[PDB]
Amino acid sequence: VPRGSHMPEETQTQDQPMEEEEVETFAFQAEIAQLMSLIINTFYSNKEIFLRELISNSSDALDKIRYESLTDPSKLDSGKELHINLIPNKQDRTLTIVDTGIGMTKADLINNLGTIAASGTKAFMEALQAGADISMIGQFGVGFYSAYLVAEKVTVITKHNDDEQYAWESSAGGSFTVRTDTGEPMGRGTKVILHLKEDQTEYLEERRIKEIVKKHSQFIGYPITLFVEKER
Ligand SMILES: Nc1ncnc2c1ncn2[C@@H]1O[C@H](COP(=O)(O)CP(=O)(O)OP(=O)(O)O)[C@@H](O)[C@H]1O
Ligand SMILES: [Mg+2]
Ligand SMILES: [Mg+2]
Repeated sequence: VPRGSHMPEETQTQDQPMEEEEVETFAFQAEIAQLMSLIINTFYSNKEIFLRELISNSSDALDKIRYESLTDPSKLDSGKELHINLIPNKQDRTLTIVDTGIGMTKADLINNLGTIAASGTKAFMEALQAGADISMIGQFGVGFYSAYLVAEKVTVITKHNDDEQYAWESSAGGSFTVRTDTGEPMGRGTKVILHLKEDQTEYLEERRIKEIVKKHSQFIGYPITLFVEKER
C-alpha cells in the first residue's frame, strides 16, 4: 500500500517499557518530627539562613570528593567540576541547590535525613523555646531541617558512586518517602529542590539570593553560580 509521506502520529515511536520505582515510607524520628513542626509553624525573623545550611552541606560533600581520592584515586579521573549551582524557577516557585559532591546512597537518605536522632535536637528545641535565633540551628547538627523555614515540601535527588539514583521527599507531617529515581540521571551529586511557601518567594529573586550568599556563605571553598532565567 504505497505511501509518499506520513503524519507524525503514524511514525511516533512506541514508548520504552514502563519503569517501576520502588517507594518506601518512613516516620521521622520523634524529636526530628517535633523539630520540623516547631520550624514550620513558628515565626523566625532570620529565615534566610536556610541557604547557608544547604550550601554548607554541599561544601562538605565536595570536600569528601577531595578526601575520598586518598583511599580511592579513581575519583581523580572524573571530569566533573566541583561546584554548586543555585537555580531559582519562578514558574514553579522552586529554588534548587545542586552540587557535584559525593551524593548519598539509599541507606544514607534513610539514616541521615530523618530516622536517626541527632544528640543535640532536644537541646536545640529548648534553646529555641528560651528564644534563641534560628541561626543557631547550624551548631546543633540538624541544619538540613532549616529548609522548612521557607519550603512547604523538599525533594532531594541524589546519586552516589556506590548506589543508584534516589529521590527523598517530605512535606513534613511526620514521614518521608525514598524512591528509586529512574528519570533524568543527574550524575554524581545531590540536588535539593525547595518548593517555596507562597510568602517566601523573595528567595527566587537574584538580588535576594546574591545578598544572602554574600552575607552568610563566603567561605564555600568551591565556585557557586546562580542561574538566572532570562526575563521574557
Ligand atoms: N548536599 C548533600 N550532599 C550529601 N549529603 C548531604 C547533603 N545534604 C545533606 N546531606 C546529608 O545529610 C546529613 C544531615 O545534614 P545536617 O542536618 O546539615 C547535619 P551535618 O551537616 O551532618 O552537620 P553540620 O551541619 O553540623 O556540619 C549530612 O551529614 C549528610 O550526610
Ligand atoms: Mg498522542
Ligand atoms: Mg549540615
